[PDB]
Amino acid sequence: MNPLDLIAKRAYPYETEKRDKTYLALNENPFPFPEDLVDEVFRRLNSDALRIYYDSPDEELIEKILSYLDTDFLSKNNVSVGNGADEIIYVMMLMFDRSVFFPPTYSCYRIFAKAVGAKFLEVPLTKDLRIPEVNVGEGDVVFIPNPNNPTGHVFEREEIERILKTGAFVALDEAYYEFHGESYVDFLKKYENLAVIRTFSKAFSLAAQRVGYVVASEKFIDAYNRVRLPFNVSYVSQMFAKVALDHREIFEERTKFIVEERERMKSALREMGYRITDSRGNFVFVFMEKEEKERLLEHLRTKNVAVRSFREGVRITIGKREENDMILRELEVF
Amino acid sequence: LIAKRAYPYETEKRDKTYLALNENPFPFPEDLVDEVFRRLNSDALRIYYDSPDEELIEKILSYLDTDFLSKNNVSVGNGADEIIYVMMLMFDRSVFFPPTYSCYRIFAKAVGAKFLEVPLTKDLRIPEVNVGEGDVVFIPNPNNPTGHVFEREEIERILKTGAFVALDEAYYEFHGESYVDFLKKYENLAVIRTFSKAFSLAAQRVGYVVASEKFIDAYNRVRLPFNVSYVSQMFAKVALDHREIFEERTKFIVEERERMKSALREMGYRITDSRGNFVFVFMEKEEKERLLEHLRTKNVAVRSFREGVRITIGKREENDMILRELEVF
Ligand SMILES: Cc1ncc(COP(=O)(O)O)c(CNC(COP(=O)(O)O)Cc2c[nH]cn2)c1O
Ligand SMILES: Cc1ncc(COP(=O)(O)O)c(CN[C@@H](COP(=O)(O)O)Cc2c[nH]cn2)c1O
Repeated sequence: MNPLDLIAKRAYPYETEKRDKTYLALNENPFPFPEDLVDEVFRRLNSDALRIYYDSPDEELIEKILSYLDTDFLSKNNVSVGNGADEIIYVMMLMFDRSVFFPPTYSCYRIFAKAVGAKFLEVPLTKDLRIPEVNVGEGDVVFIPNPNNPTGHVFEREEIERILKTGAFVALDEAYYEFHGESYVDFLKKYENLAVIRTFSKAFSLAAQRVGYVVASEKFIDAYNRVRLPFNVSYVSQMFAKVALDHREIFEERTKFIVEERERMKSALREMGYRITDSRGNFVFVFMEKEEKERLLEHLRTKNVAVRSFREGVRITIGKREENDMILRELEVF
Repeated sequence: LIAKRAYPYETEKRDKTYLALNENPFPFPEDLVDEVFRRLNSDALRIYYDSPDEELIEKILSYLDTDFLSKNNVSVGNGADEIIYVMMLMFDRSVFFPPTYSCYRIFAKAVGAKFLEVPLTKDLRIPEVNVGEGDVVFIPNPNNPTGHVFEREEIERILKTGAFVALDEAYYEFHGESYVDFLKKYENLAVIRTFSKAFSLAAQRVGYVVASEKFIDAYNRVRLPFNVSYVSQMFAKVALDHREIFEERTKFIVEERERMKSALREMGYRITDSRGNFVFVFMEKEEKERLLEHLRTKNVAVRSFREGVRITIGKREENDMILRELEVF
């Protein structure tokens, strides 16, 4: 009884979001999952398959993932899935002795670390958003989203490479890979102490279905597979990811619109005089002085607009054109 | 090094007639499947959807049909498995009694949780043990893989101990009696249920928990925020809105179970008094190996355990061939 309250008080309280009319605070894709693809999924659905325990990493889903990665060195043994990239990170924290990340970073790193009671360390990035000096080695997992959350800034190659050389296991969280070009998947050829985490959540408009995947060494994937829940991804969720990848041209078009919308907003913000990051994610970040930031949030709240607030300022997710314009119009006049 | 305490993952090719995973024998209804996609909002697939959704809690509550539980007493997991997995991250030590669910050992090792396996007595009764606050005791009732039911007294004794009881009612629909009413006295209890067996929804991963508000609150802070997909929650909701179609299937399942139980006894086999959706046949290992091979020859798969085989109830035909097979054996 008493120790359970001790469990609480150690982790952040569970809360749910109350979405405003124009929600741009969770990096969700602006467009719904394509309706004809939902119908495709409905049609490929074998009602008899619902009653069975369905191989979470589906054999054909791995194939599609491989296909998508389009490398010449990967095999099914280098890939696995997660109930969202969230679970991959979560279980990864169960696997290593200590988790290491650098704020500003994906806020769930801290939450999940405290949730599972894992030992972790937060070393802040330089004022230049560069990876600080740190003492890590085999035993630690270093979580590096890249593009970074919520800055969306892209780290330099020697930066990851440095951590990589320390023998520490790097978990390159490529949650925003799709909205940026590069990917360190190829690095899997030189380093074994690395894992690339992806999701269907941002570019495939499937955040509600929870599908993440990991590309890494056979030894890691095997380890991961022994630690994760056996059936972590539903038959229907996998079906959504497979259909999704069968029509990637569709989402390539949406991603292009998102990026073209990101740069448009980034340009407009500079013109207005705001300090912003060189975000390669599906969002933009604005540096603001607390007091002027708070003033901006109150104004936006008055207009049913929700963005993500941060110590450094605000993170704005890219939405539909009329939402992006709205953000610009309210920022202009303020 | 990335050691793993040697315990791989894999699912060999399921034989044609698969009776080894306590899976419902019937497909999810075609029309409920239709209803699910009917209520499917495409715009909601792109957002992060409250896993324990509000309507899902209302439905569950309604299905539990009690006079005290409120929304605060219920939560959900990505399969009953996830609820077990997270609970093991919440307590100092996990205690369970073999023969018991094989995944308790697996998830504990996997989650690095301290655990103690104390075998049930020779009469399948909860053994005497030193447990109290800090400890969490997993008791499936009906038990897996025997299907036998533990007496209320048994559960209560562990409860008085002050240790937390994780009452695993994965097979409840086939038994008919829950100890969820115990939440009126003990706060150190959680009942766990699933949609995988009685609702032919094993593939969609939806489990749920009924416990004290303090426990629900701590559980909700340790689990993944969005552990149950939007569509999975829809599937559970429609299943509950048509709960009578599954009670019919379940009635059939139990008939079949009792029918096989009489025939096996008659044939001379020693069995447990299973109240789940399967039977348990005791077999002296060597001969068991014989059956397994034989069945392997007929494309038939059952589950093998140290004391025998657990055969899941399938369609009337599958059951018939099973009785016939055990007969000619
Ligand atoms: C007693 C018990 N508790 C929980 C579960 C989980 O059900 P879900 O996660 O689908 O909601 C189960 C399910 N049992 C099996 C078979 O068990 P065994 O043959 O390993 O002893 C199905 C299963 C689930 N995860 C792996 N296998 C049970 O029985
Ligand atoms: C860096 C990073 N990694 C993983 C994920 C999630 O992947 P999945 O959806 O497959 O689990 C995210 C997503 N970011 C979210 C917004 O973060 P914020 O609360 O700090 O603004 C969405 C989210 C998902 N769970 C909680 N929040 C990510 O950015």
